[PDB]
Amino acid sequence: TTQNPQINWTKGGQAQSSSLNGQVFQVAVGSNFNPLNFTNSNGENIIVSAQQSKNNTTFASIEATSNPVNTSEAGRYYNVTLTATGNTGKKTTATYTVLITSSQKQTLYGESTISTYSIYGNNVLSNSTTFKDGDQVYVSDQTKTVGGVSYSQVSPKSKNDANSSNIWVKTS
Repeated sequence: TTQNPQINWTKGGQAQSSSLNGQVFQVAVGSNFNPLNFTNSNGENIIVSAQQSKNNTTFASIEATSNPVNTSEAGRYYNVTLTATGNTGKKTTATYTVLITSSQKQTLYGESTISTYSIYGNNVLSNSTTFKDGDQVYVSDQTKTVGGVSYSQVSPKSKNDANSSNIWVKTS
C-alpha cells in the first residue's frame, strides 16, 4: 500500500506507467549488466530508482537483492529482484526477467569510410554523416529502394532511432 517505497523506471528517458514488477527485458550476449541501469538489446537505456512513498518523492534506497544475471550465453533467462527500503524500514520489491539474446547490432564495413544518405519519398540526397569501418549500428527492418539501389536505415543509438534517423547506408 501507499506508505511503502515506490519503484520508478525510465526506458529511453521516458517514464513508464506499467510497474517494473513482471517486466521482461532483452539483454545482449556479452554486455555488462547493472540491474539498476542497463541497455536492452535494442539499445534503449533502462534506469530503475525509488522514492520514499507514493506521495513522498524523496530519494529511497534501492538495490538488487537477487541478481544471478550472466550474459555469457544467449538462450538463457534470469530473474532479478530489486528491494527498495524507506527511511523507516518499509520495503517494496520488484522482480523482472532478463532474456539473453544475440546482438541486434550490425557492423558496417564499406574502403574505410561509409557514406550516408537521407531519403524523402523517392529522392536520395547526400548526407555529410559518415561511419568508419567497424562501427556498429542498429538497422531498421524496413529497407527502401530508389533507382534500383537498396538502402538500410541505421542508428548507433537504438533500433527505435534507426526507424526514423533518416541516416541510410547502401544495403550490402
